[PDB]
Amino acid sequence: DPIRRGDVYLADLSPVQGSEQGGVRPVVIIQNDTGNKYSPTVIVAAITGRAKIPTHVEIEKYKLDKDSVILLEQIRTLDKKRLKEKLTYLSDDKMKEVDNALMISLGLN
Amino acid sequence: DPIRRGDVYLADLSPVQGSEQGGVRPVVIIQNDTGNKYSPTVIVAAITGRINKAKIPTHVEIEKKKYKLDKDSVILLEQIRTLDKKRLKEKLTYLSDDKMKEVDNALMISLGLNA
Repeated sequence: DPIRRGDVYLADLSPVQGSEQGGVRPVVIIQNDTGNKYSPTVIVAAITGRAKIPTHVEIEKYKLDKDSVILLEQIRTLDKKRLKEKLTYLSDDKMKEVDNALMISLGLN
Repeated sequence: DPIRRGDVYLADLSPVQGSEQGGVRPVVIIQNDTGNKYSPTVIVAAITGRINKAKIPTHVEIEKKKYKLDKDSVILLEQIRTLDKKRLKEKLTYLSDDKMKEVDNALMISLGLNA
């Protein structure tokens, strides 16, 4: 498996345009778990290889090829078919950080 | 002129896959205005023609009369994405403060946030 918020998957994000984050990489699920259970789509934030940016969350400890960063300014809705290997899932504390970054990114406060 | 949260732009979402919303269509800007000013990208939510009355927590309806829209429409806060600004075409309108509050609420729900 069931897809859950906080899970990290591999996903082919290509193709992309301009300054969009592309290439088959890791992403973290940020959609609520009702949508994750039933809907054909999920919402994710891009993760990339590694400053102090309010919309960025660092992740060391997570089965990752390198020290990475979650980009909360880089988010999108993907068909579940795009999801490949499940890698890990983030701690409750790290998800609190993601939640904070996401609020700032989307001007939610 | 500047791109502002709550603005509605016509935008090119193609190409996409499966149930991802594609096509050239209205989107609403949901990124904060610091990003909208300085960043090469914006984050938006897709808007589609209202195909049926339905009470969906992640959906927010828009009045065709109230705004400059071809049809009665609905904002899909489960269909969002980060777009290079070059994908934005014409600025169509912008949403009221009250309508934007509904959007923020639908967005909190969609993204499993609560406050």
